[PDB]
Amino acid sequence: SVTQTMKGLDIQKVAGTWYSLAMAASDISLLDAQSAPARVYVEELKPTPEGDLEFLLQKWENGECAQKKIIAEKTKIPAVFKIDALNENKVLVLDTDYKKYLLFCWENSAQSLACQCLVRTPEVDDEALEKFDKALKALPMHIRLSFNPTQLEEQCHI
Amino acid sequence: SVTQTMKGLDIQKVAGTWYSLAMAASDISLLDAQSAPARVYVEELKPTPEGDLEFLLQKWENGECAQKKIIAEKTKIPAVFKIDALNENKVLVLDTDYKKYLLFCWENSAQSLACQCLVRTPEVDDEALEKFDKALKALPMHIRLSFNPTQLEEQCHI
Repeated sequence: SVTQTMKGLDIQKVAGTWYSLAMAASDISLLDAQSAPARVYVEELKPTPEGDLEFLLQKWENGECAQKKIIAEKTKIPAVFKIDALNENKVLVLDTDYKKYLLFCWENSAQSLACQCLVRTPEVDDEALEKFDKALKALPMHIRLSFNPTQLEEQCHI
Repeated sequence: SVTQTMKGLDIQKVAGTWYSLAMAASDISLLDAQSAPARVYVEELKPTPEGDLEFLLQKWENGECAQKKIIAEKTKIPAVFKIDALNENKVLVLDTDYKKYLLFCWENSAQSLACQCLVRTPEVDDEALEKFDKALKALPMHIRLSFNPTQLEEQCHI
């Protein structure tokens, strides 16, 4: 279970452009295939005035790169959002400095977990990846992926 | 380029049973799919009297788990073997204690690299994984997988 949250998170300040630099998951099958369920690439975070968090995503499905929009609804805890879908899915914000990196996890209630290291630019931020790997020491992850700057500038990181 | 080799390697002492606990590679496509080219599971190392290193492997191909035998031929350096195939492929032994763990990499001469953490038993050896992650700090890896003890006891780690 993810216990790591961002104290004093200001959700309006995570708005805008992000790159999915690194991804990790509890199960190999969540990230292995181009089309695996957690292989989702962030384009934009769009907080609402009410304080919900909209994700603009890309996903490989039916041999191509589709736009997806997910709304994660606010809870009583600022760093935790709930995705209305068939299953009880939580989004947790682990850590961010707003200007360079943001760490988040998706988790279900069976237990499945997928986390990402987001960065503001198409660059390999070794300090952000250090914070990401420190966070995942606490988590039972079995696959980890990372992308180069060329991939980061392509649709679905091809 | 892998510069890390086992000083004073005794190849006859790596004989016998091994488990592919963890795998990492330079390119996501080498390890992502059940059938990806570097997704090969070690069963046995069989040194020859002449000092060549035979690998007994499992590989997922055509929706099933096949036996494969590879011979890596000795070179003038004890920790480096050459696989006779269409391409110039090297096997490097990075580190081993013979009794618990062995770290090795396959590399080509384009550059592609795939490494594994082998262990003698179907257990998660955190100290072996620490040595594996230390070795990979020197290498440009973009995917990392690890297996649980249940998977380690199944054909092709299903």
